[PDB]
Order: sequence, then C-alpha cells, then structure tokens
Amino acid sequence: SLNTDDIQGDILVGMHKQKQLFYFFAINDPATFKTHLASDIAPVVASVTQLSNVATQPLVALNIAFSNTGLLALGVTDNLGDSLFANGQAKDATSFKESTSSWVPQFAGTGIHGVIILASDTTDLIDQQVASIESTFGSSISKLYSLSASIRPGNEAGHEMFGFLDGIAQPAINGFNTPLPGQNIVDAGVIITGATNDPITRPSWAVGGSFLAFRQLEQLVPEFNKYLLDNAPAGSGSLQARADLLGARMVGRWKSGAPIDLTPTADDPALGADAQRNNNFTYSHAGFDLGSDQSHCPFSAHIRKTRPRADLGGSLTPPNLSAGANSIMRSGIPYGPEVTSAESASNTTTQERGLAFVAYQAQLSQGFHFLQQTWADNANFPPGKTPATVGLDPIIGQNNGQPRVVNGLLPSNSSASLSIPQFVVSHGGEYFFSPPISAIGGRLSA
Amino acid sequence: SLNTDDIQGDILVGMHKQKQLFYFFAINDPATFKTHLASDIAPVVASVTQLSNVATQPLVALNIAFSNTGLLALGVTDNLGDSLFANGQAKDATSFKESTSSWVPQFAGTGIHGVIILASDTTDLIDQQVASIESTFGSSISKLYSLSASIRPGNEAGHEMFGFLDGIAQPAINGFNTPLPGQNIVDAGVIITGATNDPITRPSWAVGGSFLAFRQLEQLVPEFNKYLLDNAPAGSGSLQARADLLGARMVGRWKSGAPIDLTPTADDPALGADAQRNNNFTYSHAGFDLGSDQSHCPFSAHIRKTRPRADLGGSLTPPNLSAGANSIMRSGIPYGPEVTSAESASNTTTQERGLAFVAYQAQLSQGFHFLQQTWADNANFPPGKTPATVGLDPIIGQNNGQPRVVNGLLPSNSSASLSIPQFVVSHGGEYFFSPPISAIGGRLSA
Ligand code: HEM
Ligand code: HEM
Ligand SMILES: *[C@@H]1O[C@H](CO)[C@@H](O[C@@H]2O[C@H](CO)[C@@H](O[C@@H]3O[C@H](CO)[C@@H](O)[C@H](O)[C@@H]3O)[C@H](O)[C@H]2NC(C)=O)[C@H](O)[C@H]1NC(C)=O
Ligand SMILES: *[C@@H]1O[C@H](CO)[C@@H](O[C@@H]2O[C@H](CO)[C@@H](O)[C@H](O)[C@H]2NC(C)=O)[C@H](O)[C@H]1NC(C)=O
Ligand SMILES: *[C@@H]1O[C@H](CO)[C@@H](O)[C@H](O)[C@H]1NC(C)=O
Ligand SMILES: *[C@@H]1O[C@H](CO)[C@@H](O)[C@H](O)[C@H]1NC(C)=O
Ligand SMILES: *[C@@H]1O[C@H](CO)[C@@H](O)[C@H](O)[C@H]1NC(C)=O
Ligand SMILES: *[C@H]1O[C@H](CO)[C@@H](O)[C@H](O)[C@H]1NC(C)=O
Ligand SMILES: [K+]
Ligand SMILES: [K+]
Repeated sequence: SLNTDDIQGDILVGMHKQKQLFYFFAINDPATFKTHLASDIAPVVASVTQLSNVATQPLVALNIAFSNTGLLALGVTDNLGDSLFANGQAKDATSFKESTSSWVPQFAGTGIHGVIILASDTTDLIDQQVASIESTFGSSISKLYSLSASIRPGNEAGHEMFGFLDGIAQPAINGFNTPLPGQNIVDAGVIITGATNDPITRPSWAVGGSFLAFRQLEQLVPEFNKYLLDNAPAGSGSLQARADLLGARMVGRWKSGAPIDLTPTADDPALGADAQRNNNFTYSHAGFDLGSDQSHCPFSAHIRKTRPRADLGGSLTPPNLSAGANSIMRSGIPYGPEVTSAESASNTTTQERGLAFVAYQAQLSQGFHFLQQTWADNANFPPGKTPATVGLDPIIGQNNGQPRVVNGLLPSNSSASLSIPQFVVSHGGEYFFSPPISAIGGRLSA
Repeated sequence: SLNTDDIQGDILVGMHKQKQLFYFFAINDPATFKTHLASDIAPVVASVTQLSNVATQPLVALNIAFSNTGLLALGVTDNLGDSLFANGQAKDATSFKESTSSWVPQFAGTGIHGVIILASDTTDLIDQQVASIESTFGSSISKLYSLSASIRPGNEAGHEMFGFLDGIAQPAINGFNTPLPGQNIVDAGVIITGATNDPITRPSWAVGGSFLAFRQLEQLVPEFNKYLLDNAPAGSGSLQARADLLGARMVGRWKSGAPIDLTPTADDPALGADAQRNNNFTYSHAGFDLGSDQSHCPFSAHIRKTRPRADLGGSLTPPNLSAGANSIMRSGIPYGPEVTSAESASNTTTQERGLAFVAYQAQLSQGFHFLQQTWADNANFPPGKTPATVGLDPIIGQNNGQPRVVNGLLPSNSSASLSIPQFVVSHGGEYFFSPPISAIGGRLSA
C-alpha cells in the first residue's frame, strides 16, 4: 500500500518524455505564490499512477520540489529530518572534493527556493508551459536558472553522452516493483520519506515525498574518447575495440548495456537489451576469489562502486541484496548538443554537454552523498580487496581537480594503475524535497 | 538576367521552414573567421534556386548578412552606397520617434557584426547546427544575442501574433515573379543591389545582395484585443463582431486575409485564401470620392499606409503600380509563446511575443525607413485626403511613446479620432547587408 496517487511521478517511474526542463526559481511573494501553488500547480502535478499509464500521461508532465530556503520562504519551519537537505548542496561541496568556484553561480548559494521539472515530447510544448507558469505567478517568482535536457537522438536514445546505455539498474521497491533478475529489492522507506521502514520521523504532511539531489555534470566526451584510444590495453584486434573494452571496464557495462561481469572480453548487444538478463549478476564467480579477481569487472568500475553487490556481503548468487539503504532512484537526462565534427576532429570540447543528474532517496546521507564521498571518492572502497587500493571511480570520482588514480582497469595486470583526468566536471546543483502531491495544495500553500 | 543561384534565398522567397533563429554575432579574429566563412559557411548558404524546389530544401537553411562594422572587421572598406546602413539602425531610431531605452541592449550600438539566419522544421535541428557553427569557428566568433522565431501553430500558421494572415502581399519582381492580380510590379533593382534599374553604384562583389532591415517588434496581444472590445463602434452586430471589424479596419484586412477594401462589412474567408482575388484592389471604387471615402478602408489602415496604391495616383483599376521604388520584400516571422490564459484573463502581457520583422531592399531610405517615417508615422499621409489628418498607422505608427491619433477607423464618422496606445513596441534591431553567395567565399573571405 504505497499511495502512488500521491507520489510525484519522477521519483519512482521517471517522466517518460523525450524532453525535460529544470526551472530553478525564487519566491518573491509567499502569499501570492501559495495561491497559485494550490490553485494552478497542485492539480497538474503528475503522480506515479498518472505517469504509469500511457493513457493518463499529460502533454506536459510537471513535478515540483523545494529547497530548504524555499520551505522557509513559505513559512514551513518543520524539521524534515535531513541535515544535508537543510544546509544545501553548496555547503556540502567540500565532501565531494570540488569547489563551488566551478559551479553555476546560482547554485553556489541558497537563493534557489525550488525547481520545476517539465517533461514533454517537444521543447515547443515545454516553452508554452513555462510561459503559462510565469504569467500565472507573475511577480511572485523569479527564474534564477534553467537547464534543458533530452533523450539523445536515434540509436543513442536512453544512452548518456559518453554513449553508454543508461537507466538499466534501479532499486526495486518491495511491494511496488516487479523485481528483475539481479535487481536489488528494498523497503519503500529507502526512497520515500515516511514509507515502510524509514527510520526518520517526518512531518505527517511530508509522507510520500522524496529528496531530490540535482547535479549538473558536464562530460568531456571528445577527451574521454581520445583517452580511451590513447590508453587502450595492448592486445588485439582493432584499436577502437580495445578502446571500447577499456571504456567498458571503466563503467562496468558495454555501451550496449551488456554488463562486463557477464561478458568480460567482448560486447553482447542482445544481452544488453534484455531486461531479464542484463542485471543478473553479483560480481561473484565460481570459482574465482571475490577479493582478488578483477578479470570480470574491475573493483573501481562505476557501477560496482555505486552498487557493490556481493562486495558488501549477501547472496553470492542473484539477487544480491546488500546495502539496500544506500540505493538511489535515478532520473538523470543528458543535456547539451551532440558532439560536433569540429570537436571530434580536434578531440576537444567547445560546447557544454553532459548529464542533468537527478537522484531520489529518503536520506541524503545514505544515498547520493554517501555514494559520492564514501564509495566513489574513496580510494580504499570497496574494502577487503587485493590489492587494497582500488582507486577512485573513473567516471565520477573526484580529488580536488587532480587526475584520478584508478586501479584494476587493465585486464592483464590488476596492479597496473592509471592516472585519469576528470572527464566529468561538476557545475554543482542543489538538494530539494519533492513533496507528496497533497502537500502542494495542502501544507505548503497554507 | 537575375542570377538566382547567387541570391540568398530569404531575400526573394523566404526560408520555407517552421522555425528560425536569428543569431547575432561579433568577429573576434578576422583571419580565422574568414577561413571558416569560405570553407564552412559559403558552401551551405541556401540560394533562391535551392529553396524554390520542394525536393532541394536543405535540412537546415542558412543565410548570412553583415553590419557595417562587420564588413569593417573583415577588412572590407568599400562603399556599399547606403548611408543608413553605414550608420546602423541605432542612429536611425530618432527618425521613427522611438527611444532606444526599449531596445535590446545589444542592438543599441554597432558591436553586432552580422546575423546568421537558421531555418528548420524543428528547433532541435537548429540547436545542433548552432553548436556545429560555434565549434567550427571557435573563439573567432561570439554570440552577442539571438531571437527564436516560429510559424504559429495549427490554424494560425502563417498568421502573425495579432491573428492576421501574413505574407499575402509582396512586390512582384519583373522577370522573376509572374504577377498576381493587383500585385505591384517592380524592377529587380528595387530589392537586389546592382540589379536592373538600381541607380546606386555598388562594389562589383555586392551585385546580387540586399539590405536586410531587422526589427524585434513586441506585440501586446491581450491589450490589443481589449482595446478592440472597449472601442468597437456601437451597432446591432455582436460585440465580438464589432471588435473584429475595428481590428480589420486597423489592418486593412480581416484575419482570414480578406482585404476590407473588397469586403468592408464582412469577413470572407474564401476570399482571404485566394491569391487570385485577395490582392486585386486599388482602393478606388465607382462612384466614391477617393479623397474622402473611408467606408471601404480607412486612410490610416496599416497596409494602406504601407502600400498606398491609388492614393499615390496611377491606375484606378488593378493593378496599381504607384510607388514601386518604395517596395519591400517581407520575410518576417512571429516570435514568443502563444497568449496564455493568465495574460488573456488579465488583459495584460507578461511574456514577450511579437514579430521578428525582416524587410529586404536595395535602398534602406526607399524601403523600411521610408515606410516607417514618411508614411506610417505621418499624420498627413496619404496626401490630398479630407479630412487632411489621416492620423498614424494604428499598427506600427509611432509618436515618442505617446498614444497615436488615428482617424477614419469608425465607419460612421470618418472625422472621428481615436487615441491609441502603442500595440507594438520596438526593441530595435540593425541594418545588415546580405551579400551574393559568391561574395561569401569570395571577397568577404579574402
Ligand atoms: C556524468 C556522470 C555520470 C555518468 C556518465 C554515469 C554513467 C552511468 C552508467 C553508464 C551507468 C550504467 C547504466 C545503468 O546501470 O543504468 C550508471 C549506473 C549508475 N550510476 Fe552513474 N553516471 C554518472 C554519475 C553518477 C553519480 C554522480 C552517481 C551517484 C553518486 C551515480 C550512480 C549510479 C548508480 C547507482 C548506478 C547504478 C548501479 C547499479 O545499479 O548497479 N552515477 N551510471
Ligand atoms: C509587429 C508589427 C506589424 C504587424 C502586426 C503587421 C501586420 C501586417 C499585416 C497583418 C499585413 C497584411 C498581410 C499581407 O498583406 O501580406 C501586413 C502587411 C504589410 N506590412 Fe505589416 N505589420 C507589422 C510591421 C510592419 C512594418 C514595420 C512595416 C514597414 C515599415 C510593415 C509593412 C507592411 C507591408 C509593406 C505590408 C504589405 C502591404 C501591401 O503590399 O499592400 N509592417 N502587415
Ligand atoms: C540469473 O543468473 C543465474 C545464474 O547466476 C541463473 O540461475 C541459473 O539458471 C540456470 C537455468 O538456465 C540453472 O541451470 C540449471 O541447473 C540445474 C541444476 O542446478 C540443471 O539440472 C539444469 O540442467 C540447468 O542447467 C542454474 O541452476 C541456475 N543457477 C542458480 C544459482 O540459480 C538464472 O537462470 C538467471 N536468470 C535469468 C532470467 O537468466
Ligand atoms: C480583379 O478585379 C477586377 C475589378 O477591379 C476585375 O475586372 C472586372 O472583371 C469583370 C468580370 O470579367 C468585368 O465585368 C469588369 O469589366 C472588370 N473590370 C475591369 C476594370 O476590368 C478582374 O476580373 C479581377 N480579377 C480576378 C482574377 O478576379
Ligand atoms: C585526435 O586524437 C586521435 C587519436 O589520438 C587522432 O587520430 C586524431 O588525429 C587527433 N586529432 C588531432 C587534431 O590531434
Ligand atoms: C603490474 O603493474 C605494476 C605497476 O604498478 C608492476 O609493478 C608489475 O610489474 C606488473 N605486473 C606484471 C606481471 O607485469
Ligand atoms: C478584460 O477586458 C474585458 C473587456 O474590456 C473585460 O470585460 C474584463 O473584465 C477584463 N478583465 C479584467 C481581469 O479586468
Ligand atoms: C464626428 O466627427 C467629429 C469627431 O471629432 C466631430 O466633430 C463630429 O461632430 C462627429 N459627427 C458625428 C455625427 O458624430
Ligand atoms: K540525510
Ligand atoms: K538608402
């Protein structure tokens, strides 16, 4: 009995649209804002139920979430029970070993009172909806910043900007999702505040909400590509295939989405396209030593860093259920143009492109923030490996701008390290709370 | 005669696409810019020939034009024979009785070196093409400003923001256009620099170009609509019907495109859509006194102010050929979102919409500038009327921000004045030269 009628769509199902806009606003007139929040927004906020039926999917799907300062501006002083949310992402940046100096300037503070997520299959429709929202609210709000995002073109649809199939792996909410082979299975309360086994006491009105960690993460695609080529493990055959292999071993999947744990030496596109198979692994293999074998998947690969499965205990055969509480739901969408001829030929980025990163979780210290700082950025995670130093996550791992020392990537010697420049650059973001839909025309507009 | 392979398509035929972007740039590094102008831009500039064939429409249509300062940045010091162009449009603002205070800051100066016009059926395609251009030119080009424009949706396609069908009336170029009934017929040299009967000496490389007068004109649609309702002449017809009549008498056409001169009391949508009938008039009528009769069409109506036809003498029967030299080719396209419910409910604009106005002419002083100052803004034009005070063009007439005095609009009393707020607000623009295509990889790249 998850009340999915009351849970904003993006949290659990995604927006299921081709285009999205992230519209970051300030509140100038609380009393006026509340009237329109309740009269005009509340009724068109799309729920999990609504979005889960192609029939009830609106022309423009709308979610809305508030920052700590946004809640304060609405006179909402209740403790939501999350100190990271409360203090905002800017004050948290040092945890991830970046400086707000590279952030979108409007992220580098707490001026942003909220974000509106618009999703639609054309940008035209999105723009008409922005117009409609702005004229409705009038002077009661100001736009501080916005970021447009879309599913990438054609064959690359649902792939991110480095070209890897994305959205494969999510936590399955016990009692809501039908678990796929290999998929972790977790209490609703890991993602939904006040949900089953959420140990943190919430204001009653906040029950059915989630915390949104937003991140604007630029990707240097041409530079990535060239680095793969330059450091492709010796072997055969073609240089591109060995570059692809190395790419794969960095992420933990081929670009087709085939997990390398199941197919370590060559891509398998059909496997990648198969929901019944492509997540059905734990990192354990009979009979290799889990603590020492990186021949299937490096200890430092992105996905193994972010969901370590058998690395943290639990069943060696699918499905592993370890570290449930550290699950996140991901609704990230690529942003920016495709790589151009000029950028590709010069192996140099000129146009900002990347990932509009969106993670949902009931406890920020358990989810995005934990994954970034305690796992991905942690040279000694996961524990109990030989060699002991795993190095940083080659995708997202940060060290105050320094190139990242990453181990295990080279199939023929797992002691062989690489020094890897950042290919993902954080321009920061903010922590929001995505209230249940009843709070929008309810408590928050009170 | 007219080498249409060498004439940029928008000048004579328009871009024939749903979306346009006007990309205003500066040149930072002329040597490098030239390189890419020749190798990258010239080859993809869309000619009149290419655009006139349904099956050779480019995926993205590109035209390009330069300001005086842009030409200078390219080491082209030749006299194009146009003093208004040389000065730029900021210095001309006084002529139109408008303050630069309302101008896009980037237009109020001569820092803009040119404009790239992109046209496509989606904005996605334009966005990717912008990225391609910016990556190719690198730091040698800089974006100073841009305006996105679009054909209006559904049944308003081809209508401007006030809701009137547009693009019905253009000069027919002798030898190029087969004239329609009523259409003015002009020498090619009225539009194309150095073409037939262009009296002005041009640099040889400039033969086959045109002057592009760009204007960003905001339209206050809700305000316009309200003004019509509040000022509609008393009558037995419905309120909406009498409002529409007033609107049509302001424009000189009904929204369907029907010219009121031919149908003064009723819309006729069959007429509006028929290119054979919908321009076939002179303003003359047996036996009415051309000098005093405003029952068919007010002397002050927009199209009558901008093509006076028989008001400037010549044939009383179609086609009238007066004032050929004061003709402009029009490539304007609406911009901004559709009117929202909030704005409509309130009768108040909050979202900027209007017309991205593009006029082409071989002499700025005979075309746009002439039409704005000598005709539209002149309370005594057209001449020889009774009463003498025609008033201003209700659509575009300007009086230093003051309400415009407009006479003749009320069928029942041709002496009856209305004091009309601006419905259109100039946010300025610039005068550019669109060169022949040969010049783009020729002289301008040299
Ligand atoms: C631009 C930067 C990023 C890129 C290119 C990237 C790329 C990917 C790719 C290709 C996958 C595998 C596809 C899939 O399983 O659906 C993936 C999975 C994942 N990523 Fe990221 N990612 C990025 C940032 C992040 C961040 C910042 C986090 C959180 C700290 C994160 C957490 C995850 C998680 C949890 C998974 C799924 C792991 C699993 O279920 O096995 N990623 N990422
Ligand atoms: C946003 C402001 C404007 C609006 C809403 C507007 C509206 C219209 C409309 C509805 C028509 C009739 C369509 C047609 O005959 O093709 C028209 C025609 C025309 N307009 Fe405008 N107009 C605007 C600005 C201008 C300006 C600034 C000029 C020049 C100074 C201009 C010159 C013309 C001309 C020459 C015609 C054709 C008249 C004829 O050949 O009989 N317009 N306009
Ligand atoms: C997910 O992956 C697991 C492997 O980790 C798959 O489990 C395995 O499924 C196969 C069926 O193809 C089982 O094979 C069978 O084994 C029995 C004896 O145990 C034998 O008599 C049969 O001839 C057959 O080979 C295998 O036992 C089983 N292993 C485990 C540990 O469960 C599972 O099928 C995968 N799921 C999907 C949807 O692919
Ligand atoms: C354009 O309008 C003119 C009227 O101004 C039409 O000319 C008239 O046509 C009718 C029918 O042939 C004749 O009876 C009149 O004698 C014509 N008048 C003149 C002065 O020629 C002309 O037919 C119209 N053209 C179109 C295509 O409808
Ligand atoms: C980019 O890198 C690849 C491989 O390193 C190479 O083939 C290509 O020539 C490089 N381009 C430039 C401009 O250096
Ligand atoms: C593995 O790489 C390391 C470099 O860190 C090196 O010391 C060692 O010789 C390599 N192992 C083999 C078998 O070559
Ligand atoms: C808008 O104008 C119309 C016509 O004048 C009027 O009936 C209506 O009350 C106005 N709306 C508002 C909100 O003032
Ligand atoms: C209308 O014409 C002018 C408007 O000012 C006025 O002087 C005259 O008296 C009016 N005539 C009628 C019949 O209303
Ligand atoms: K927390
Ligand atoms: K001139």
